[PDB]
Amino acid sequence: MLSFQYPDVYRDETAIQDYHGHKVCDPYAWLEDPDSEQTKAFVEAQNKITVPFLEQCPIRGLYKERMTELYDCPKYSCHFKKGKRYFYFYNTGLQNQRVLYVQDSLEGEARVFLDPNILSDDGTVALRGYAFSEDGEYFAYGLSASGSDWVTIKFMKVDGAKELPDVLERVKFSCMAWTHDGKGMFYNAYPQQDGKSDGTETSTNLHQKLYYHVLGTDQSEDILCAEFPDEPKWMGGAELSDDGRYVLLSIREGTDPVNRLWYCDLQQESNGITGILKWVKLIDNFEGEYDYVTNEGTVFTFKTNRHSPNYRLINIDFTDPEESKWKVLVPEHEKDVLEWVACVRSNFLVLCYLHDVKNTLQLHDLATGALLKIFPLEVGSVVGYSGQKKDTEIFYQFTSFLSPGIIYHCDLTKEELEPRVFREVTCKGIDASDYQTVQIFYPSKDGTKIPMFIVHKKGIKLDGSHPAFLYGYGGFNISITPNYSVSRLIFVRHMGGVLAVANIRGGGEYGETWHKGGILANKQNCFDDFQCAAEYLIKEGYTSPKRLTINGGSNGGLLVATCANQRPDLFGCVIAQVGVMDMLKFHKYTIGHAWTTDYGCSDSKQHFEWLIKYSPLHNVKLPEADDIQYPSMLLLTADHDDRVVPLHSLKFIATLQYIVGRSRKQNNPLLIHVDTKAGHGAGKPTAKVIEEVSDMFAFIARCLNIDWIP
Repeated sequence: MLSFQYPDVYRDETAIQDYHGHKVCDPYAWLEDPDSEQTKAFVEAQNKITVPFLEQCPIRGLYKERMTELYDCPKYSCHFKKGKRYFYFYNTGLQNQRVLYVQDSLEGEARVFLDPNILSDDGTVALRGYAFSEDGEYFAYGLSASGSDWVTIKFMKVDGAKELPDVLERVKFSCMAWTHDGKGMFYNAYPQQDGKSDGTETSTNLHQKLYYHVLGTDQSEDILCAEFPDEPKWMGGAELSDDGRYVLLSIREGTDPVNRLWYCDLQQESNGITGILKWVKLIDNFEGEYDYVTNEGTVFTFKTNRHSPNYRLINIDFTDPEESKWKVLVPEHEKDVLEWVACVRSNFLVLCYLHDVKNTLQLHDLATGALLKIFPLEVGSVVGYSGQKKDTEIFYQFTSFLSPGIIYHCDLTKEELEPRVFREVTCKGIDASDYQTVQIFYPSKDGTKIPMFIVHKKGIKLDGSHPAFLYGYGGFNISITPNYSVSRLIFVRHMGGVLAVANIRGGGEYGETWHKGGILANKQNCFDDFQCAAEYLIKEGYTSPKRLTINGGSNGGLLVATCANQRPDLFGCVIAQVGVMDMLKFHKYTIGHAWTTDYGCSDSKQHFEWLIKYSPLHNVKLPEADDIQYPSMLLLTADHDDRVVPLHSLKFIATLQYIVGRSRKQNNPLLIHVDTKAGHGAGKPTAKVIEEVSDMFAFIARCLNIDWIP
């Protein structure tokens, strides 16, 4: 099987660091410099062995072609209305980037408004964030190059789609909000830094500031409105109130669902926006999340987790703000998580709930919180929604494992609110008739029942003979809900596979207590939950260790790398995308300092003791048992991933190849592919997406020796 040899990779045996009396060697520390010839030569040598391995077998071509055929189907996003026009995103199917269209009415001719495809030859310039002026006549949009988190904000006049001279640089993790006078727009930017700012650098991002740009001026004239010079990690996101009277500032430090909430009454600014605003520090701590829904005068409605881990809606009156005075508008449910809330047609609230990892959508009265209407939905997820305060209608989009998607529309001016199918695209995709989705709850190591979705062909024999693809994430309060994936359905249909998604702790599926159950000292719970999911699939006869693949991206890449270290006997195949591998150093690079609320930080002796036990980079160990080797492993990363710097996967693969790959009993491949002109994932062109997943399933196919099923 293995007719290549791993590259010789220099070990710096002097690279030794003391962590609270514990010595740690880091012989591949030099891979932390993305600009060096050594690092670039390392990447080239790795790609040189991985690429022929993935492309040798005809099944890659078979998968790629089938995927291309199936993607070649027109896809619409949700409509939304802005000012007097309707907008939606559209892709004929294989366009590298989806295109923004505009029409004057719902039944009128649409035309191209913004087409990012014309901004590059290869589709690697992507739309990242946008904001219309309050009247919908002006348009700000972020552009990212090569998948980087770095953004350039450009501007258009909507009528005639006219490009304006205004350009904003050094924008990253920025909210964009226009004042209702139409004068200019708030946004975030970072101060000048040494070296590159194009996504290839590892430089930490600190001292994010809030600025206001007056339309028609140079960025150098922009007003500084808030900064936190004594708190370099703080990030302030601005948002105008629905009536245009208040700027709200949500200050975050880390990724926990908590924020400070300050406000500026813009009518109280002597001479407009001319400097640091008169911030009133309504919530001046990080004990809870306060997510603005709407206001009526000084009565502000927020979604909160303050003493309510499943979330609820409260009203805070700015003229009587003490916590004892807050009114609970919509109380917390015992089990169901309030995911999000929008205000539409003045006095309606749209609440989206998560009930056992499935969405329900409800309409409530703003004045009382009373339930008015349940929007009927099949089992799955709501993944698009539009409808703001002055709108008299909503669109929302439904998706699931076996359903390609339906966009609904509801006219909220009608006495009886019957929603209707607005759009469904009917292509001859995979026939889902012979497949089903089941939800089971399996016991973890500590007895906790964990949800898992299983997608498979009806009436399969549970004899352990099927290839299985087990997906997890497990962190940052993210819920992994049903989602249509062409790539996974090809695995099911043409590779005879079983798909599984485990809703392990760390996620938000059962609210903040689910999240806390999988972070910090309890991070091991995530790994136990996921290994227990694998054991469930095997024990129930869905699959066998040698037929089982696990996959995760980002925090999920960490998940699968750890499970490979901890239970190599349990998996045949492991695909870790853009994973955090160095748990001792992650905080030093770009935005990694923000994840310490989930992971902890190695500067603390306590935290170090948790991290060292699971840090994938520090736990690569040849299995003791003579009959156990590491599973086949593929790491996927990219050279402009400045979310999770590629040095994570670089050092980890060098480590796998030295510690395990050198052993004569290791015959399973341990490989990395580093893509170019790509980043963490968002805005990746369709062409690169197809390349990547074709690589993944080709890797699976040949390591399991699977026949394509026509």
